[PDB]
Amino acid sequence: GAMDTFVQHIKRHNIVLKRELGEGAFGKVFLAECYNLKILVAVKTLKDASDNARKDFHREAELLTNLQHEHIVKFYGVCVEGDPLIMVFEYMKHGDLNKFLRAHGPDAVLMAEGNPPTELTQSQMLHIAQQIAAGMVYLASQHFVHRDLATRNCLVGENLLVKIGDFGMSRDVYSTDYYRVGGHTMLPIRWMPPESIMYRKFTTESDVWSLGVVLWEIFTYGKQPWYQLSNNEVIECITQGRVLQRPRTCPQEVYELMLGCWQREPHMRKNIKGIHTLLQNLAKASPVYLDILG
Ligand SMILES: COc1ccc(COc2ccc(Cc3cnc(N)nc3N)cc2OC)cc1
Repeated sequence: GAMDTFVQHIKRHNIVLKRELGEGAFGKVFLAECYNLKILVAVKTLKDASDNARKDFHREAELLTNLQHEHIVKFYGVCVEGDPLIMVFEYMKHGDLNKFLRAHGPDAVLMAEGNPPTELTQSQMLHIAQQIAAGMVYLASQHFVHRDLATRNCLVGENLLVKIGDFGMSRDVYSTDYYRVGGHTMLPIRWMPPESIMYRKFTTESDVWSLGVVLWEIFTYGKQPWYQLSNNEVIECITQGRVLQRPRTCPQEVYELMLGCWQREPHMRKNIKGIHTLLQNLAKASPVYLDILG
């Protein structure tokens, strides 16, 4: 609504930092407790920054305050009373989707020492996929371009609820999923289309390509896209027109949906609304009802 345009400010007393979650692109990310909003939250910090860096922090808060949807990680507001500056987000119960997918994969089931996890079902994969596509419909409606859509950037809550966020990790500290394109910028090439790699053009359509890769991650239980390849080999495949293989178990319509995300020409890719409609329909016809363990 119109009120979400205005950033909510939070009192410093109401935030208690607990532990570091990882190094972010502009500062440390912490698990914290938040009172009068106790609940667990994740906070992004900005320590002893310049005037321009603090200006950018408020501009990012003004962007996020207005992105509020059922399938978008909740932004609660900021605290700029002291140093560091703090951005507050919800801390989801079941962590990141990439870890979740791997924890429910055939290998995790086979290697479990005690009580095994349940292998993620096709119905559960469809349910996760439709929620991510729903969040992407919302972000496109807001003219927001994500640029780093991947399962590691999705979070899982209770009742297999899934939301899209962006941890915004330091790409220099954690370089596994990033490549220094042109020797200049760290970018997530394995999830990117040819125009984003070659011309650094990011749009709703390059996010659609990434969504296709996220569907591939879901149906492969969180495997790294193009895991058989070096970064330079990945770039050669993407720019030449080779595609990720069909997951062992995937509805054929779902693999064809992925292929539709991977059209070389951005304007010829499947439209986000259509992707969401198809996944929503498949998920409703194969609902989630089995218990999920481990
Ligand atoms: C564009 O809309 C956006 C909405 C939210 C965000 C912030 O995203 C995040 C902010 C913090 C975290 C950290 C985090 C880790 N584990 C769990 N369990 N919950 C968390 N919170 C993860 C995030 O995304 C995966 C970025 C963009």
